[PDB]
Amino acid sequence: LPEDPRWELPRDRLVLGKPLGEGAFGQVVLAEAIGLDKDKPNRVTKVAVKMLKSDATEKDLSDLISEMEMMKMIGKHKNIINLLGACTQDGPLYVIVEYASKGNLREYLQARRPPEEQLSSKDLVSCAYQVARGMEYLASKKCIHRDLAARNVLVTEDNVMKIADFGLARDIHHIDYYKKTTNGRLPVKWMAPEALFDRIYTHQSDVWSFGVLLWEIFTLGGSPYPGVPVEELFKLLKEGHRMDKPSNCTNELYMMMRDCWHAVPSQRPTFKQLVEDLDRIVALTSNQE
Ligand SMILES: Cc1ccc2oc(-c3c4c(N)n[nH]c(=O)c4nn3-c3ccccc3)c(C)c2c1
Repeated sequence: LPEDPRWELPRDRLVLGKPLGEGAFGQVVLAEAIGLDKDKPNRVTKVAVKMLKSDATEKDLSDLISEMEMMKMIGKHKNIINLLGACTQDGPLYVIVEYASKGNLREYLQARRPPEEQLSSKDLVSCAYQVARGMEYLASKKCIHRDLAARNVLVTEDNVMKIADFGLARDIHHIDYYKKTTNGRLPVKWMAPEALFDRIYTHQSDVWSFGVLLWEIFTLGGSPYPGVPVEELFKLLKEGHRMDKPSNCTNELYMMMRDCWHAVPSQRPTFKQLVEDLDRIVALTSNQE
């Protein structure tokens, strides 16, 4: 691998810890990084580290590198999972990014359903706002996420939402429409029709996915189209079906979901617009229920 001193961390400054997840991407572990900031060389920072599995191919390496390189280019934002450093020399590739201690947004919402304190309506709108803000930043850097969903939003110790996995390499022509998430759900349920049917990914199709994520927020981690298999989903979308309004959701916020699901991509709102609308809605939202 080519040396890049902008990002290199000596690997004896990385104390590897417990796993966070394994799969086709390799494996991710929690870790402690000693002297990340050159200012404080005696401070440890909890971080997450991605590395390759043992039986990993030359393409597997190339995908991890392009993911690291994409993060380098995109730059930093409060509401995305930021690259912190890399271990690339004399050993296995380690890609180091911010650690979000409260896990993904789907799990976080589900743990706070009434029978870990319940979320106020302002907490929920503010969650949406922060995700929209991350996507606004990513879109401004010309980044199309392609798999925006609550499972790909991570929550920090301080309840900050961070978009994850915006830099993954995907061959969209090799998507397995039938492949489930570890949770048993079908990622096709977050795709715009023009991405699902025609493989056309845009900022406008990420806005479609954001609408689904909004629905996940206000159902507190609900599963979209529960029990609906791929073939029937295709039919629903061909017919123009749209998910029902969640209970505990204003008509204004449901109108936002429906606009994100506009049949015509050019007529959906932009993330810039959604940020402005959500900002207005946060201010007007009662944190008393
Ligand atoms: C390049 C890179 C390096 C380390 C990483 O670590 C995570 C991550 C988490 C994290 N950074 N904080 N908090 C978490 O809960 C968490 N889960 N995962 C994870 C791990 C595997 C699959 C899906 C989610 C990603 C997304 C990642 C990406």
